Amino acid sequence: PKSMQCKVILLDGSEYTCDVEKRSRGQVLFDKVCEHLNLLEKDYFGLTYRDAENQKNWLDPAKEIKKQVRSGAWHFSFNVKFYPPDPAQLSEDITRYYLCLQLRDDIVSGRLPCSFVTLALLGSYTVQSELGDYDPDECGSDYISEFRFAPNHTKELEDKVIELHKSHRGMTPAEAEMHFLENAKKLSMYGVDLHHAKDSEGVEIMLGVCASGLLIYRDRLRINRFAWPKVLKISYKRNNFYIKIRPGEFEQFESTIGFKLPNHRAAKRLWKVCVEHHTFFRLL
Ligand SMILES: c1cc(CN2CCNCC2)no1
Repeated sequence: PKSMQCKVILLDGSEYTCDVEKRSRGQVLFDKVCEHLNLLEKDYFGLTYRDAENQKNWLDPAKEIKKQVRSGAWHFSFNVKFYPPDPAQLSEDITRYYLCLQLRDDIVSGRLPCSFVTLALLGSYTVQSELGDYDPDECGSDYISEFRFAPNHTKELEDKVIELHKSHRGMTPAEAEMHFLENAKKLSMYGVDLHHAKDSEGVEIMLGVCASGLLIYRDRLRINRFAWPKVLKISYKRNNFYIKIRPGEFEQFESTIGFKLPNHRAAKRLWKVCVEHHTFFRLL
């Protein structure tokens, strides 16, 4: 049976290579990658691929790989798809490890904006987990030269990671990774997938998709949120995306709110990630 080579960029930046039958569903590849990673809490994760417009798309595990990658390479990244609001409730330390790896990339890429102090805190927990107790015999030198902590490194940031690293003596790796996540989960952009859009009056906005719902940034403020509980139906038509909201108490009619996306593929991609979040993070 005819196999296609698959390459997967792992969260540590390394490459996993395997073959799958060309008619394979995404689940087949995802299962191989998660087995490679010893990952059992798979529900939070996914593979991404890049479409012909260079846009990030989730590989639907329930659909054929060939019908998603189409004319592109069988080239994927392993990513967190659903950021858990409380990482302490994950059952396995290794799940929390992979989530830390994703957040470290979210921070360095600048997708996850972060104060100086929180960049230093997060960096100090990572160094504690991976290097263990601070070596003071080092006293002023750069044993952290290989660690990337921020979109922009400064000497002051490096100094602050080191000062905080000294304070974590005796902390074990899972402990350090749990403290990393306790800080990161509180960041206002934690787990927020951002999409360029316009409102019904043509004003530039960003739509954020996350556990808590659909966020609208009408300025550079979170000027609004639609919690998944309020949302009855998500749809797209042409370059338009719509959310149908349940009637408020005593109100006669539902409401439908409409957004303009950059093109049709961008409207469909937003609809798909909203439906997925709405299902995964729905009130039960
Ligand atoms: C679009 C897609 C991605 C994530 N991966 C997909 C697999 N190839 C490498 C990039 N980033 O922008």
